[PDB]
Amino acid sequence: AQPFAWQVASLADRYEESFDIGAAVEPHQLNGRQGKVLKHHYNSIVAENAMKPISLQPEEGVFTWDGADAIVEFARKNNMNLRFHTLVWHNQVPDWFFLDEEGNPMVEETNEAKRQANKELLLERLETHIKTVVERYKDDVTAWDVVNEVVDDGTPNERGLRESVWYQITGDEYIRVAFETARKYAGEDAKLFINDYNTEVTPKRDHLYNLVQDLLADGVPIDGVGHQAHIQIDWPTIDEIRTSMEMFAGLGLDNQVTELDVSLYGWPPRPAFPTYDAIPQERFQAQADRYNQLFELYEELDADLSSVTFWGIADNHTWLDDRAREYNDGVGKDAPFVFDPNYRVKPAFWRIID
Ligand SMILES: [Cl-]
Ligand SMILES: [Cl-]
Ligand SMILES: [Cl-]
Ligand SMILES: [Mg+2]
Ligand code: NA
Repeated sequence: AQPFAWQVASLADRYEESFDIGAAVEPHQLNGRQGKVLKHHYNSIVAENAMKPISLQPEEGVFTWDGADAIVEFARKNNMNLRFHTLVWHNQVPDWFFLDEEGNPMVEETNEAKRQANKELLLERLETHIKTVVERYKDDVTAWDVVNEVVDDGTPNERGLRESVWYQITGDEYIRVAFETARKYAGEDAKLFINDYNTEVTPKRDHLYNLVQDLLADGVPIDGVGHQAHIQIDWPTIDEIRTSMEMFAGLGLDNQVTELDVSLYGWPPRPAFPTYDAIPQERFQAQADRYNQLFELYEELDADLSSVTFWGIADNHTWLDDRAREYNDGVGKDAPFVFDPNYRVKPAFWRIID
């Protein structure tokens, strides 16, 4: 039978000269078999949810550090590097941010003098969040997702920027302030990233490229691009992935794969197999081929790639299951990793360990 993850050679060791091997984690997963898999195979972690804005400051001046601290303590204890996800995002972000002093949404304000005041107030609240968070964790964090998903999937404006409440109120200044603030309190050696999904595909990739290129010209301290890599078996192509990483490397930036999962399905993910046992072996064999091709590319580009993080540990826990259920009437199971629900290795593991 396929051996347990702790009975085989380490991914971290295997890719030691190329890049860190990372996993997204939750506080309750830092023990038992998940703990055993992590220690054996990975030298980097990231919080799946515990370090998002709402997970850290649910109300103004009210900080909930426990989940994040637990993850940090596991990292210290096991010599793990640690990505911070994330300082700025349009989801999992508390409502109080975007309310004026009177308690009304800033987006409803029409008087321009007050719109300005709300803009400054929002940027000041953002600065305080980043200041407090960074000062607490700067000694442990080795990479910062400073902003997350600020580029749109389409072209609602000519710069391709996501028109979240952040944009509606501040334009792009929230992005500038995020990076400036991060740099100020984390120090010159901190690695600051802009993280996003579908970084391999146009036009989104070109809007990201342009944004980064424009901000760099104004001295905004961006060190790298986070490629979420929420990908599929045949999409995006290896060449699209290559081209994207080379473009950002050409601007003097680092690349990191931040949230890798290789879904068994398309987008949307229908049809989906209803259970894990119902997934045919041949799907896992196609996934393995894909994984071989992914990690040969990664290893080929290792001069411009410092870290590869999976968005989970093993197939028993993945946000791709939420997505599967969503598009298949509440029923569906994905299986994106190289370890199965019982922490036994999959074909994909053998194809990236060799
Ligand atoms: Cl809220
Ligand atoms: Cl192959
Ligand atoms: Cl095989
Ligand atoms: Mg291989
Ligand atoms: Na590297």
